[PDB]
Order: sequence, then structure tokens, then C-alpha cells
Amino acid sequence: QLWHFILELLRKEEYQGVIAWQGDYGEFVIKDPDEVARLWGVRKCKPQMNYDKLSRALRYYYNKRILHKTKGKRFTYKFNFN
DNA sequence: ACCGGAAGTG
DNA sequence: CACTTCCGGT
Repeated sequence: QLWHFILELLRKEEYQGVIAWQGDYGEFVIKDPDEVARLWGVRKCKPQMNYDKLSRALRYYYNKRILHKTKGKRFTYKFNFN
């Protein structure tokens, strides 16, 4: 799953240059959109992956209450731990 | 950047 | 299903 993959990355320091926790409890910011996508596209063997396609995937999680967007902030989503 | 509909995949 | 692909919107 993607939200899995995100968390997989987010509990490893060796990717803080790419993606890390910021602001509130469950908030996280993608520092390098294009790189992340490349890695997810490596993992899913989909070479033609990019943030546009990944970001759509994320928005589908809004209805499913796993994620939502922190408005105003760039590349900043937040998990639904409630 | 960020959204969400729409059609396709295995 | 859980995305990927595409694209015309805000």
C-alpha cells in the first residue's frame, strides 16, 4: 500500500532529506516530491511514476479518512489518528 | 499546486 | 479493490 510506504520512509532518518514529520501530531511534509515518486515508482516497478500521479493516489485517501491536506502549507498532508 | 471526475489495470 | 493514467478544471 502507499500510506504504508510513506510511513516505511517516515520512520527512517536516512530519508529526512526527502520526507519528514513537521507541525502538528500526524503532519508530514515532502521535501523532494520528484524523488519520493521515483522511489514509489521503483517499489511498484512503475518507472513512469511522478508526484502528479502519486498526489492523485493521496487525494483518494481523503474519502477513506487515512489522510487529508493541511491547507496553505505546500506538500503537507496529515494522518487521521482519531 | 491542488482538486476530482473518468476510464483502465491485474 | 488500490491504485495508474490522463486531464480539464480552481
